[PDB]
Amino acid sequence: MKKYTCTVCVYIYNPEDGDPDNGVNPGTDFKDIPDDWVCPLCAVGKDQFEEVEE
Ligand SMILES: [Fe+3]
Repeated sequence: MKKYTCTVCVYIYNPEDGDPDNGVNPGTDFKDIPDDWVCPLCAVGKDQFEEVEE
């Protein structure tokens, strides 16, 4: 699983942490996050994220 970075703020989604306060368990792939999830810092949608290539 890849990290996905917000394109408009510094937030980085890390699958290992998930986003449990917003319902996303640890170990959740970015593609499986619910469609209405948003960036916890700037509130934009998943369509504004990019894969962090390795
Ligand atoms: Fe953001």
